Amino acid sequence: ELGQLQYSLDYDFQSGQLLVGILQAMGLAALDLGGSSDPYVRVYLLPDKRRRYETKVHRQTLNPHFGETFAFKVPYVELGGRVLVMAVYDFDRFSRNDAIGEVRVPMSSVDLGRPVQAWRELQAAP
Ligand SMILES: [Ca+2]
Ligand SMILES: [Ca+2]
Ligand SMILES: [Ca+2]
Repeated sequence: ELGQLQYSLDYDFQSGQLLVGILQAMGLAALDLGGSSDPYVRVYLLPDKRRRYETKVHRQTLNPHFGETFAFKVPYVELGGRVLVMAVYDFDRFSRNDAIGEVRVPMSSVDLGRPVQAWRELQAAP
């Protein structure tokens, strides 16, 4: 049980940018021995691994409220070949940050004629 993430997708057709809102997560796995996590989300639009953004870290919670929005410049015609990755991590002070899980959204599975808001279960990295 890794939890789930609520996100929004909004394609701004005038600017040619995909707006990705990271709203909140719920029921996240605890990646600290004390039974909690310090969650943040790294967001990137595959296959571009260079343009990556990270939310603020939230302290000791498995139900973080993020309220972040990032965007990626991508022509609408190319969008179906992109895969959005929202990778949820647990920030640590004394060791590497820990993967909690990720949500992968093949953009071909979304219709962005109008904006969408959805929940998806976190999965282990492939
Ligand atoms: Ca940890
Ligand atoms: Ca931690
Ligand atoms: Ca760690």
